[PDB]
Amino acid sequence: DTMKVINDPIHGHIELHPLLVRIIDTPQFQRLRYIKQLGGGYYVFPGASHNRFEHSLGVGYLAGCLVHALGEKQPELQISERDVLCVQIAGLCRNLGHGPFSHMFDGRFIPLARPEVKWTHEQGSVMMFEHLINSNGIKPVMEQYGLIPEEDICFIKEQIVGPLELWPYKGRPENKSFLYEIVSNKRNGIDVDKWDYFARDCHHLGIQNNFDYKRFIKFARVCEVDNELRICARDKEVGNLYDMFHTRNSLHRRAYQHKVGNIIDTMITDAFLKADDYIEITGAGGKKYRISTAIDDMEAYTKLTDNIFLEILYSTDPKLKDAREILKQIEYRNLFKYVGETQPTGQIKIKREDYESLPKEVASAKPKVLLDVKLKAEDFIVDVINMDYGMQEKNPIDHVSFYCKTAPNRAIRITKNQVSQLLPEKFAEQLIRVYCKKVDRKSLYAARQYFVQWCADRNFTKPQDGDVIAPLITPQKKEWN
Amino acid sequence: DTMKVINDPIHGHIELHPLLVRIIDTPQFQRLRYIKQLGGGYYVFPGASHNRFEHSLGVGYLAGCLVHALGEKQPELQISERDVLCVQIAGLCRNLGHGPFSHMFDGRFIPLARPEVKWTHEQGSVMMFEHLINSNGIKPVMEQYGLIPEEDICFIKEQIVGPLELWPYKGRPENKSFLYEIVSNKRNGIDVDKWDYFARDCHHLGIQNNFDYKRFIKFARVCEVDNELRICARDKEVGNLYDMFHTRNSLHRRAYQHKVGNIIDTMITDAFLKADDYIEITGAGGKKYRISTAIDDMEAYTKLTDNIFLEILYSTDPKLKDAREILKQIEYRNLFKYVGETQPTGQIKIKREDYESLPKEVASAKPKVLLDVKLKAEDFIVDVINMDYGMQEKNPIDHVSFYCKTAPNRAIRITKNQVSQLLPEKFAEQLIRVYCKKVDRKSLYAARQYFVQWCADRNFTKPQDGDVIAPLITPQKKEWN
Amino acid sequence: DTMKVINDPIHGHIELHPLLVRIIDTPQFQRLRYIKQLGGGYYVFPGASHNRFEHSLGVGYLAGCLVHALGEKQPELQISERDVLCVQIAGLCRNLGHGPFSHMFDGRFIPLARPEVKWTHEQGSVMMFEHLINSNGIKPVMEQYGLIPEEDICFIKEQIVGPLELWPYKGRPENKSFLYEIVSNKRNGIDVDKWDYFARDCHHLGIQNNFDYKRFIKFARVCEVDNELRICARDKEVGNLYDMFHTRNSLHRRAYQHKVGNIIDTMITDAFLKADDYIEITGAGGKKYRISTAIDDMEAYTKLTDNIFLEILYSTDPKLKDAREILKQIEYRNLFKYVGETQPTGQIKIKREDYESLPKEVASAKPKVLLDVKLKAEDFIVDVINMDYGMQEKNPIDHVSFYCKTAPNRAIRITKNQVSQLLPEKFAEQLIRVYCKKVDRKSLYAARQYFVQWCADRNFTKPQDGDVIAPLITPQKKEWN
Amino acid sequence: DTMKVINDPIHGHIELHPLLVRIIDTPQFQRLRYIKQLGGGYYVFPGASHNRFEHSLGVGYLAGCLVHALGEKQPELQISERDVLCVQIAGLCRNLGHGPFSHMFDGRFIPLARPEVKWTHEQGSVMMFEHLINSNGIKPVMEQYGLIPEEDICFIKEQIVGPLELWPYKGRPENKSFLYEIVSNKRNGIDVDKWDYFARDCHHLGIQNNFDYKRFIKFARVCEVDNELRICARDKEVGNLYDMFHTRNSLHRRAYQHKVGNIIDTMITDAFLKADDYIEITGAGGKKYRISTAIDDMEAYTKLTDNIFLEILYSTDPKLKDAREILKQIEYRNLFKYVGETQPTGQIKIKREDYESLPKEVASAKPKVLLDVKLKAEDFIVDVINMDYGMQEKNPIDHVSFYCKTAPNRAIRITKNQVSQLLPEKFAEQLIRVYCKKVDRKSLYAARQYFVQWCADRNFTKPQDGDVIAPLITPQKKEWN
Ligand SMILES: Nc1ncnc2c1ncn2[C@H]1C[C@H](O)[C@@H](COP(=O)(O)OP(=O)(O)OP(=O)(O)O)O1
Ligand SMILES: Nc1ncnc2c1ncn2[C@H]1C[C@H](O)[C@@H](COP(=O)(O)OP(=O)(O)OP(=O)(O)O)O1
Ligand SMILES: Nc1ncnc2c1ncn2[C@H]1C[C@H](O)[C@@H](COP(=O)(O)OP(=O)(O)OP(=O)(O)O)O1
Ligand SMILES: Nc1ncnc2c1ncn2[C@H]1C[C@H](O)[C@@H](COP(=O)(O)OP(=O)(O)OP(=O)(O)O)O1
Ligand SMILES: [Mg+2]
Ligand SMILES: [Mg+2]
Ligand SMILES: [Mg+2]
Ligand SMILES: [Mg+2]
Repeated sequence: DTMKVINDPIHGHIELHPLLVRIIDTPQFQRLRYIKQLGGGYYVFPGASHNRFEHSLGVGYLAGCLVHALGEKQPELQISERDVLCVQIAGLCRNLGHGPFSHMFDGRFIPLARPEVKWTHEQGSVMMFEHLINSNGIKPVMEQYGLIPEEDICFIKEQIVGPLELWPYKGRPENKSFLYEIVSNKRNGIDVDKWDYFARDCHHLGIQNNFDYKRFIKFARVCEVDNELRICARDKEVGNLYDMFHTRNSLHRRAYQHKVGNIIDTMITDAFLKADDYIEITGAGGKKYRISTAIDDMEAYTKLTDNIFLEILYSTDPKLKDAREILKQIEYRNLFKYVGETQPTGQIKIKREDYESLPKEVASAKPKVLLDVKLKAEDFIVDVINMDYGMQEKNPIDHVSFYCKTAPNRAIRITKNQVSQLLPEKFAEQLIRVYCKKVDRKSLYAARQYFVQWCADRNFTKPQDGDVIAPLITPQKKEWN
Repeated sequence: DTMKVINDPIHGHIELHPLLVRIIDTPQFQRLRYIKQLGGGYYVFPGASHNRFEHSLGVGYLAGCLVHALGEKQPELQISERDVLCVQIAGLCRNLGHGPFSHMFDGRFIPLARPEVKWTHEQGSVMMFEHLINSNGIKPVMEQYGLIPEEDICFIKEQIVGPLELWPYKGRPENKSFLYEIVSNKRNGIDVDKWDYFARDCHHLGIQNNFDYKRFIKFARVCEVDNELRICARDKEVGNLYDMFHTRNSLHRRAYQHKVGNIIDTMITDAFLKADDYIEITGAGGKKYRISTAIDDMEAYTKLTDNIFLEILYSTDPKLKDAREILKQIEYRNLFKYVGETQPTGQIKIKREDYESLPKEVASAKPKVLLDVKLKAEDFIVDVINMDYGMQEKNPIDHVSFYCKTAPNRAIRITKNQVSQLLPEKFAEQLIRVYCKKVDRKSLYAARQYFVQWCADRNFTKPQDGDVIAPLITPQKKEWN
Repeated sequence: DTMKVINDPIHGHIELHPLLVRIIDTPQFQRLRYIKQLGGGYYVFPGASHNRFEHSLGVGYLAGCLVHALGEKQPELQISERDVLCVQIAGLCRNLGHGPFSHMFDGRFIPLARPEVKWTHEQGSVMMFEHLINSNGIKPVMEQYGLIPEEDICFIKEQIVGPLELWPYKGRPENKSFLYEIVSNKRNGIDVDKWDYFARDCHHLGIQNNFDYKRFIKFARVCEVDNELRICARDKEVGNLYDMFHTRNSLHRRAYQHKVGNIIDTMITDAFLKADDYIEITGAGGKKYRISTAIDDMEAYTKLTDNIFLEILYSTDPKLKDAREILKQIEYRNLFKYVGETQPTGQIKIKREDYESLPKEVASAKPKVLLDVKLKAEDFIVDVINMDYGMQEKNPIDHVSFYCKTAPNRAIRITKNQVSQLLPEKFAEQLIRVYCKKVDRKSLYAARQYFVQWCADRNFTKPQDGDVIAPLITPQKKEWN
Repeated sequence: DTMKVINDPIHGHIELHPLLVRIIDTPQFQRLRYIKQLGGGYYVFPGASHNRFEHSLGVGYLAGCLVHALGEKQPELQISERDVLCVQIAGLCRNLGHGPFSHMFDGRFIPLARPEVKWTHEQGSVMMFEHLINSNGIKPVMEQYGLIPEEDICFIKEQIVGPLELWPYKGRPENKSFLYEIVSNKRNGIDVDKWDYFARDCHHLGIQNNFDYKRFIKFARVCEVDNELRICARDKEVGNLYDMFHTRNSLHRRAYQHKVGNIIDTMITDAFLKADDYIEITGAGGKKYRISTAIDDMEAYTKLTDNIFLEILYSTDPKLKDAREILKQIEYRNLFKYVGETQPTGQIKIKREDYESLPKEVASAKPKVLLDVKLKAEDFIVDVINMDYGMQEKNPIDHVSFYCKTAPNRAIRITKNQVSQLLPEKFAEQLIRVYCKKVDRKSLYAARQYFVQWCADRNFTKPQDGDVIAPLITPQKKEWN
């Protein structure tokens, strides 16, 4: 009937139009209350107990903020209330597709359990959105508030995942192009989703966010770039933009890719793999689904949350023992041991199809050290992490358009060399982490010897503690000394 | 085994002694990750996703800080490393006894499901602590780090629950009396648990804390009080102490007793009550327990967490339908409708044995106004809330000892009239919230009529919106104008 | 001449219309950079380095926020861009009249240097506003942006000071009465000026503000209260409002009325008094003024800031010696010693005319103890402090209009007992601080004896440290023991 | 003479040993209350009202924190209470040398006024410190607390300015080498002074700090390196350390070197030059000094603060006409107009001896464009800014020693390529800002043509707005297209 205000620790009092309220008060949306934003990160950062629900509320709020700001500052854009509401709904709903422990599910679990499939949290979000609309009678409420369900549901979906397939969009015409740069910016990655998680994740982790989104919004404009309307930033702000991405990198280095967080996500993925044949999830029309197939039926996926973890933990079934055990070793803090980190040298790169051959390589290394144990390939875990500014090797700032103070409607480009000599020369790199499943003293020592020798063989960078953990090995490599 | 550092958003970097680490990494302790601090409050304040785990870490840390401060400022107290460790353990382990959704369980569920039982989260914390120790072989680790298990375990439990059985404590003699004022203050309720939940709940709820625990600790001393050594505060701080309780009251007014938060706790409690016969929880041996009898076997209670919500939510069994449905309504935001709040006048209390009878009274009122429907007692929920300063009718500051700059070893008392004329004249009051389970507009109108007629009948305070919700009744009461 | 944006630590990025900018970039306004918000409080709280300038920007910002909110919510109020700019301007300029060290000047120095006159900071702000406008050619700029300066300048001045003197305002008609409730609220004291200083002062003091003005703004409406259009709060906000004033009180108890801060403001006031004959302030036509007479000429007052403090401190003129030495003592932290605090009892009220006679009364005590040295009226400082909720003995909440969810246009009233029984009985009280200019040990012992006896004879409250600093005098009362 | 507690918004309740209080409560130290930390920054960031005084308290506090942490974790270092006091004093007093508006004085004014001398705020701090010591009789107090003034005064000065000229320090022997890395780190610039200004400047500016000093402290140790005990950081903190210097750089980009802030500092500097002949500051033996010579007499320097600005602004002296006017043009916000920024390309670098020639080069540029007027050399201001990681062209992390989990007492080194490929390739650069003193539109258009052309001739980087403010010049340069 009427609008609701919600108090958020990050954004303060957020105003929710009744349509948005109808959307969030559904099993499909409330589901996000039971999915950790950072998953295994909670087991390293105890403040990171926040869930995808609150983050979703924040994203919808900020999307509303940005579209409103653009509207008030440039009434010649013809932004309407329909537009604002659709942008807000896309903002609210672009996290609907995340599975248990967030990045754990689409990052590790699904690629292993369903490698024949190409699955993304985006597509999950489109499917869940469809299922929410259809299961909850949302369309007549949309029509009741001035929306046109065909066009606008199309628009929302396109905001979430991109062209559902010349102007490639059917949800909105060319003159409203800029609207697709708010929720998920596929042009340069600068969107309100990032802003919310910067602020929220920082608030919960105990790290401080250094990026000011309100300032960005206040300096944002729509300008014409190559016969298309885009969101441009003031020239002055280029530095801030670089810093924004630097911040993202920082957050990944400190929190999101923390080695123990990662190994915990790994162990949970392993347990889920071992439980997949024995856990059942009741989907549409009584049908039974498993963890790995819940994504085929949205009624089932609706009921796939962090809960499973606990179901495996509290299970009495013998067939779940293995699974139940791995989780139990997480509770006792008996985790796989971190052996080290290294990087490839030069423009050398490691391709994904080769990842699987890596633990065999490590165990196949021959350190000239006397060892009482010999470890095998399956005693090693090798996590390959690609760190980049969101556009592979590309500088995302090269894909931002700027406007100057004398001519607010004339878009310009700014090159890196126009800003600072202290900026990165590369915008992508790989980090290689090696762990050992054997956790006792001797096994760990051996694992370090194998690891450093393997780094030396592949001409990788010298591990930071190399001289300490493998003093009989590091002198061999002239390039290291 | 060496110490570990944990980054907490509230307290920053927290140092954990290896014995504490050993205690934390148990299923009995890690269980607290799956119990929300404010339970139903999360469904009103989406920032409040925090659990009992992180709060527990905070309490342990704060206990450590206070004891260390006391020790270093006053070396004559013979505070030992053993003492510091035991106080830290007490702080860490005093939330182990909480149930699903915390307050909902000891405050609402257990009293209704087992009226004869006398359950407290303190007792549960003691039992769960015993269970942790004996299940994880902590005793030898304790003696490895210099504790004597038989005395120090007693000390810890006494810190949590009070005297198990003229000096009543067996863990420490009178000259260490002050040590029992740190983790759970039975004398005046000024303890580190409060400080942690003020800061933490405020950080998560998005409402802000005005109390400064660090200042308090800075000015904390131990002084002789009536044969005992007791923690005393600098005189100047008296105003800050009253304010502390004020803050507590405030936090209860805005968040913990939010009418809607409370009604959701109520709906969940009702759902658990209707699910109690059908949810089985395996304990020691394989003996099955219920949600309501889990508190009799710690191996089962270890597995009793917020998960039971989702269990009930995800169930399919017809026997669970009623319990499932309720939860589902919560998801759809079909909550019982708030009719209004009122208070009794004079020295007139609603005893507790009188609670159940209240809904009958509301339905028995005669509002001489045409009604589309008649309402019965089962259509009403009457929630009676006791707001106080933690010592019933008493003023806890009267039970605080102070010291002065000129003679910092002399305990004194400070009265209310010595502080301010603007303090509360009373320290305990009752709030009466009335809800109607019937949600339609007719039923709700009627419910407002019954409610205001009821308030008039027993000379309760006029509902704030009385003249607007029931204009045909309020004029019958001349003291309401 | 475009909009400017200023980054504020409290409110983030504030937008400033070119008219506001033009007003701000004048010496009359920039003057505020050189006056401390809390004056001598900076000498107790090193974080309180903030000046009236930033506070002013904040007040203007918040005034804009509130008008914009009201207008966007209720378009039928006919709030014009003109109204918005005028409210903003009044927000910006209502601190123009503050003197050196703010409160020190109008509340201590001026009433002692010019006892004949009634000077307030409001009046100073209207005169300074007039001077700013007239000396900077603002009127045609006001006209350039659609203002009509006769009635609009009248309106701004009225917002600052009240009716210039049935509807007494000439700037805006009765139907816009609510506009007068934003910058300086004469009805209940709830205005945006308070909100800014709560947040700003807390930010700098190292104390946290627990009041949420954004929430209040979000719940504010305009309703008809006795043929008058007035700002009204949502009913359930009532608690927060009590808390608002509570916070004000605590802020005064913890910082603004800090005893050492007050004694430092007293010593500075004294030094200014001893320098008043010798300092020359140049005004219009080259006429010279003193510190106490600069208020008579806005050109001179424009150059009357905290600068004076240093001019005295750095001076070599022997005429200034006395003054100078006082300040030097402050630098050496040789302050008058704090003797103690006490309050009147029953229905006793310390009248202002009596304030002068109190040092004699104290010195005219007769304790009956050993005494080395006798003290005189000269040696004593008696500071009487009036602590209230902004309306003397009245409850400001009784002068707030509320509205209920069910009928947002229908304004109602709410009594204290409709809220809580833990709220204050009285809403005004007096505090009595005694200091001694003789700082040695024997003299201080003396002063303490004198003081306690004086509390006994005038039936005052026993000072908190009574039993320790004067154990030979406390048993003589009765109601103290 | 007891210990004091000060509430600081950044660090909370800081405690101060009475010797520290003795040093603090002097005109020499208290003088810092009247010198703004960021100077002209206040005129761009209104939150930046904070002074050198509170910063100094912060630095002393942090210095004590770090030396205490090291001592507590590593007893074998034999850190004495006396060491702690000396480090706290050095931390407290290392800002004594600062002049009016801080950086404005030592970075701009003195270089222009006194080109024949080499002045630094460090040298000034040592001088001011000696003056403080001698003027306030602190040597006997130092002795009262177990300090040995001959050794310890030298030690403190050495911490402030370096060796007063194998082991070149007289204050402490090699085995206390680490003690010189706390207050002013000449080895790599990682010190507690930076930490405090990071946190404090961020708190006041309204931009957020992402560096965690507490974390660094928790992970710091002392290890042997090249025959001396130095402060080593844990290996895994290397990223954080790089980020520390990024933060610093960022703070300079956004705030400290804000183009308007810098131009305001430049105008104030010019005013001071034009006022230097006429302002008198009386020092020792009533001897008068100029602003430019006050550094030659500590008694005079003690009275050289921000006050001078006001002294110039409030003057009536005809001789101070030209100075006063300039400051007045600051108040009316008639500042020099920012023409633009550029950088040198490649290895090319501008030596300071050439700075004065830069305005000439710009006016002597020949843009092939129509100019309505013609600008000369003195119509241009050219500001050259060196941005570095504090060690000119060197990577400071290459001068950081690290330690590993597995061998805490073994010091190691970590190279840039062992950390990341996304780090800076360069560690110093130059920014060149150009402003125009003539503010009219024609002059300014011309100034842009001149500036851009100058950039082209010098092979400088293209100004970010080049294609807009100078459409005719920019497409003539090949290196830009
Ligand atoms: N006193 C408070 N201070 C700050 N936040 C609050 C306070 N009370 C409630 N909140 C939060 C909780 C919610 O997230 C959000 C809105 O709740 P609330 O204002 O109480 O609406 P409501 O639905 O409970 O009442 P109603 O339906 O009668 O308007 O604000
Ligand atoms: N860069 C960071 N900044 C702030 N907090 C961090 C950072 N990295 C990790 N944390 C947090 C997460 C943990 O709660 C706590 C400890 O993490 P960490 O220092 O990495 O210990 P660790 O156990 O992973 O490594 P190790 O065993 O080698 O000491 O600090
Ligand atoms: N990177 C930044 N982050 C946060 N605040 C900033 C930043 N840069 C400047 N500010 C602040 C300082 C001012 O208070 C306010 C406006 O400064 P700024 O955006 O630089 O406008 P400006 O007047 O200096 O340039 P212009 O006239 O070209 O717009 O924002
Ligand atoms: N209630 C308060 N809350 C927070 N900070 C406070 C409060 N009162 C004072 N402060 C601050 C101001 C000072 O910087 C610091 C110390 O003040 P305070 O404790 O009152 O010492 P004091 O010197 O005035 O009294 P005393 O000498 O009797 O101990 O704490
Ligand atoms: Mg408690
Ligand atoms: Mg501007
Ligand atoms: Mg006021
Ligand atoms: Mg330095």
